[PDB]
Amino acid sequence: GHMNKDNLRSPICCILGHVDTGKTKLLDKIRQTNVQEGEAGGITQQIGATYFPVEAIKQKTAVVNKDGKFEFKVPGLLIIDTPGHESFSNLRSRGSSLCNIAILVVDIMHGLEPQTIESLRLLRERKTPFVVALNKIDRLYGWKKIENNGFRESFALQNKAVQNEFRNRLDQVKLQFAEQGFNSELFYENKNFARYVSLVPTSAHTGEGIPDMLKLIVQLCQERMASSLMYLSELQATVLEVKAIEGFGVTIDVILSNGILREGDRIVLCGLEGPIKTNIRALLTPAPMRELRIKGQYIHHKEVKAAQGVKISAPGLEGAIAGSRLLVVGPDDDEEELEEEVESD
Ligand SMILES: Nc1nc2c(ncn2[C@@H]2O[C@H](COP(=O)(O)OP(=O)(O)OP(O)(O)=S)[C@@H](O)[C@H]2O)c(=O)[nH]1
Ligand SMILES: [Mg+2]
Ligand code: NA
Repeated sequence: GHMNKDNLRSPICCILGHVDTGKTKLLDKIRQTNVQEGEAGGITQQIGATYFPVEAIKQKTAVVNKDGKFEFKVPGLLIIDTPGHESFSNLRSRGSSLCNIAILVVDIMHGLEPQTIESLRLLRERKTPFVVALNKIDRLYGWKKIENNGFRESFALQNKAVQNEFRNRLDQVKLQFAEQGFNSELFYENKNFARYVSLVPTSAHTGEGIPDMLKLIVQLCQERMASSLMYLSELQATVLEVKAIEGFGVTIDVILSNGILREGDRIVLCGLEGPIKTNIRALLTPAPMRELRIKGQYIHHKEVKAAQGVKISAPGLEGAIAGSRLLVVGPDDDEEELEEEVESD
């Protein structure tokens, strides 16, 4: 009686890939933001999270669902951005641990690179369903764009030189995946999603292929991800970062992976001075489709259902530890037991 339309969960998708492959730029094109331009050195140094309500995903896939026949079943999707720079393997591992499905970004002009291989191992270890965004197609020489088009509609319009270049680069990337033990196919040439990795060509600059990628991730959620993860179960939450925010004191940014968090909840998490026990005074999200990791305006909530990226204002968070689990003390819980439990992992 819990696997039904009244208990749906928004799943979590991680975007992984080698440095400078376009992971942040793809998310900026989806959000209609400019986070990448605001990063020092254009380098992502923190895990990001953006929530997409299913209404926005429907709109942003309309050009590859013109007849309206694709059935959306998820309520929304939380997408996690991760660093590609070699020095952030800990945050790729943390992000991957949180996700239920993933996009692996490959620059079509460079193929598989060391952090591509690292990310592929993280996904395989957790049996995470994924597709590959073969990004930067606009760098094919003579590429002719239509902004935000479906990949097939745009590829049909390309000259013979571009089609040959695309095919050569696609074949090279397929060979590299096979050398790593993965069979792969262009996503409309793929007979089986499970058997072979789907490859979806994209441009974060023109937006082409992004509708196809969004449709594919929704299909991964509804068709490949364990069905139990489409529905809410016990609370799971993880601290990402500790940030002082004007008006809200020292706050924490948290991925709520499962269950429901409520304003007023008694929470326990790891701290530098020992376990922190406190009460949520404000339970915040960014606006839809805006990054948790960028300071902005916030929406206040009495409750937030998973999965979401939230900011919590509460007394006593100064020494909160990134990576900590976060537990909610229920009526029959022993608070000291919960303390021992967050510090045990
Ligand atoms: N031509 C072209 N350039 C792109 C595309 N996607 C990203 N870029 C460019 O590549 C550079 C890196 O993009 P960025 O979004 O920072 O990658 P990233 O994967 O997030 O990088 P990081 O967090 O691992 S350091 C930027 O200059 C961006 O404009 C694309 O589709 N086409
Ligand atoms: Mg980035
Ligand atoms: Na970058």
